[PDB]
Amino acid sequence: HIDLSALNPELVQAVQHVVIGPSSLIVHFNEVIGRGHFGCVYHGTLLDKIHCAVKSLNRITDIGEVSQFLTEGIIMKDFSHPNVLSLLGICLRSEGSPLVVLPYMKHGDLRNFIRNETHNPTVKDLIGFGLQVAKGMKFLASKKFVHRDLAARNCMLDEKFTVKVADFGLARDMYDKEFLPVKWMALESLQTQKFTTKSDVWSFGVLLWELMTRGAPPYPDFDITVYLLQGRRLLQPEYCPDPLYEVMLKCWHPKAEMRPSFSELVSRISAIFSTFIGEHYVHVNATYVNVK
Ligand SMILES: Cn1cc(-c2ccc3ncc(Cc4ccc5ncccc5c4)n3n2)cn1
Ligand SMILES: [Cl-]
Repeated sequence: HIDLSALNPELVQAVQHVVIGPSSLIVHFNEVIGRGHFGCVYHGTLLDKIHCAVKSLNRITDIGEVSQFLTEGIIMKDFSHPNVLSLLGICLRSEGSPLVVLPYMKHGDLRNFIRNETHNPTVKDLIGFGLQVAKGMKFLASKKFVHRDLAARNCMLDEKFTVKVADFGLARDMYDKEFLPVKWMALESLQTQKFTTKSDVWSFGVLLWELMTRGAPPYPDFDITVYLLQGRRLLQPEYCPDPLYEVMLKCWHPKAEMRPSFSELVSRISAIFSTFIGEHYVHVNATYVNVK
């Protein structure tokens, strides 16, 4: 129960491009499509008929938090890019938690998509997914935004097989109940708890490994820092081309400043991608099946 009459009119006029009126939105509360600690995600219907994903944000319980929440909406909507999950808007209710309106992702998270045995990806498709992720991250890094939780489970896939870097802003949550994401963290971040775009480049190398293994868990077989400092990295996936594994190794350079930028990753990966024609099918590794 948020006292909405208290909201500042001048601020209301400023948040207008992010505000979705309650009469324009239908939330199917009986249809759970996502679950996180900060709220459930439901099938939604937005008018002027558009399919959407609606998150009920449990953190916002008072009018004093609404102004800041609406500003997080402005910042998040300005992160508009073909390869980044784009906020459609926010729905402020007089009864119940505020609603975060996101585009519906037909194929869900990228990790479950690649893991699904009814899908037949080629080396080109998987590299294409990595390239799209690199493109969304190039945009985010250009805005000085540090993801800190880049992984295949945190990227989404739409009806056109377009990858959207997600899990940020108002949509930030732990959507994988099995889970901090140490196996995706750079050596310096595990040690100093500090994150940068260079540490997102390390996570991206791990995401490339997830793509090539079709969603295998990284490091299957517990202190990751000590494991890495023995002089170890993830093995080359069976279907991973040599130049892409060389790119992975560059992403995991011990010196953060020596890691490629996301601009260099888009460039290098676009070249590798271009050499493929979609004739090499990527299969699941027998030693990775059911490992969780
Ligand atoms: C295993 N797993 C991962 C997620 C995930 C990851 C990142 C992210 N950023 C915003 C959202 C919420 C969302 C957005 C669109 C959806 N479309 C269709 C279906 C669910 C949707 C959920 N997520 N969800 C959910 N389950
Ligand atoms: Cl191919």
